Amino acid sequence: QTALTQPASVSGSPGQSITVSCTGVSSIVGSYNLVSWYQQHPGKAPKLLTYEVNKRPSGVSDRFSGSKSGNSASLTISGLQAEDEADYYCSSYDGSSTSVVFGGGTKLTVLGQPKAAPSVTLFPPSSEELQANKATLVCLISDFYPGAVTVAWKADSSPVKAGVETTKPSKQSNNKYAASSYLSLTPEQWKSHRSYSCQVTHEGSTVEKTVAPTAC
Amino acid sequence: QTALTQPASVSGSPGQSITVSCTGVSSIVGSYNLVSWYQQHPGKAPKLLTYEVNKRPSGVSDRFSGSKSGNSASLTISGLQAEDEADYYCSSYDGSSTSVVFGGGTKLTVLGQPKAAPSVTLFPPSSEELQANKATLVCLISDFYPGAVTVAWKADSSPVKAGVETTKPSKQSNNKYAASSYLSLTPEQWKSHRSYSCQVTHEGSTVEKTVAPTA
Repeated sequence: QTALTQPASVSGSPGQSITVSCTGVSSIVGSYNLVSWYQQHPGKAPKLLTYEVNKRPSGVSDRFSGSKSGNSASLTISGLQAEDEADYYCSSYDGSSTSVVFGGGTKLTVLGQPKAAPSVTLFPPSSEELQANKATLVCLISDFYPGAVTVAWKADSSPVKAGVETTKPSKQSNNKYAASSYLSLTPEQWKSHRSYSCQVTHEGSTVEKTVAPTAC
Repeated sequence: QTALTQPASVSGSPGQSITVSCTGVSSIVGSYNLVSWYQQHPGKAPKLLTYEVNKRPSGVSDRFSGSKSGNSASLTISGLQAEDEADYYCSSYDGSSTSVVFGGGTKLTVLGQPKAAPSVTLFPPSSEELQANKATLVCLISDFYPGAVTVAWKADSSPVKAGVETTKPSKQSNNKYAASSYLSLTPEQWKSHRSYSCQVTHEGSTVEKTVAPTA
């Protein structure tokens, strides 16, 4: 399909500025100046950042500013924040003349954020779950960056080879990542060991938590 | 509140037809017939399916059809196939901003197995944690399909809205989804109430689990 031309990807560190270009904006018929920019976070609708080249909707940060020169338009994001990681699109044209044409999208990554080791919280099966003749351990992994981790489980000190499901890391509201790993056991297996452990490895460093059956 | 509104999620089986609707097209100034539908697969730009209500650009299969009736516009997909599983956004031209405005999007699942309500398991803060002056609650939500849920927490009888995080559902080894919602509180806060509750809504039906301090 036809699109306005953007770079495919851009990247910068917190506090920096990123300028995203968009070529092909000139309207054929007439001389329209109807260029807009949108921000799209994963799984959410695009949000309008600027319109009519350099107007901003209320609510939108003045960190976002639009410009145009001839057949090129530009979005400048100043004072970059981790939350700005998203895809950005330009658009141009009336609607009915040809229509509106969108850019191909630019993916923005914010590099140079600080290393954040994971917090690891380990939960044993509750007495309530054991009343249902089942047992689940949950290893909550939170506040880490970058967003990649590997999880291993042990029964006493031996590797667990079955019953483990680990979720794909998701970026949360503080721009750090979270994931959970859960291990489904029978109450026998649970009671048949002195302890179980969750080992989380992030950026070559391992964090480990252990938990054991209980009385009261 | 959002110029254009569509259902959060819908599902249909292979072969059948499904319609997704957006309301508010008539209230947008100068929208005329400039209503479009977009399909978006993860990691990809949105693909235009229909424009000028019912026109399809090249490449787009005639299984997709757009219509409009008053303040509502709809996308109908016939002979649903697997590849149609995606997010779908309606949009309209918006004379007030000389820009396009989008609906909130609809996650469409093409059912590849029967629906399955979530298993929900709720855990109280562990002893180790309290000792370290923290009190996280975790509401584990697993084996659900389609992969869409909504989570609300209750302190005692009062809904809660602070210290809550929920991960994006991820597909697990049995092709169903799992996510976890954790509520981060102080031991005091934990201590103060006789109950906390985790309420998961999936496919219009809400499931609840409750936990109470040890003892």
